[PDB]
Amino acid sequence: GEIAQTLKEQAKTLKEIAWTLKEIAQTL
Amino acid sequence: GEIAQTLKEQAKTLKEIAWTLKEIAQTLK
Amino acid sequence: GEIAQTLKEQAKTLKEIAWTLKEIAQTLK
Amino acid sequence: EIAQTLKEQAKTLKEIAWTLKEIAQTLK
Amino acid sequence: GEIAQTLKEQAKTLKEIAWTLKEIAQTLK
Repeated sequence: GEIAQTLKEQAKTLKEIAWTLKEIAQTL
Repeated sequence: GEIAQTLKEQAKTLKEIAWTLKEIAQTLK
Repeated sequence: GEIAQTLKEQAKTLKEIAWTLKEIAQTLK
Repeated sequence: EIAQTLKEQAKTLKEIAWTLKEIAQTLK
Repeated sequence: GEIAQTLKEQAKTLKEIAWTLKEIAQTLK
């Protein structure tokens, strides 16, 4: 349902954010 | 309702955060 | 109540994070 | 529980916000 | 259950995000 799906989308986006930040940290 | 809408707002803000971070990463690659 | 308020606080903090990141991105563009 | 997970999330988000402010400050 | 677990996963990811940001801040201070 809508709530479950929103939470899953949030989790997915958070993983992307975490990965991009790791890439940024790596270069510094 | 209020809970559903808060969660949707959170999801939207997270997408913006993800996009801005991609822009930042792009310039540093 | 407590759950609703926590979620609202989370949403607010996410917006702050998004704004600060936009500031960071702006200087690097 | 759920309440506790949400509280932990809120706390972590505050730390994230603070660290980002520190980062932004040095670049300002 | 599924909701509880999603929230726990989110919390874990947020901890990773917090740590990486601390590393970034450390190099810039």
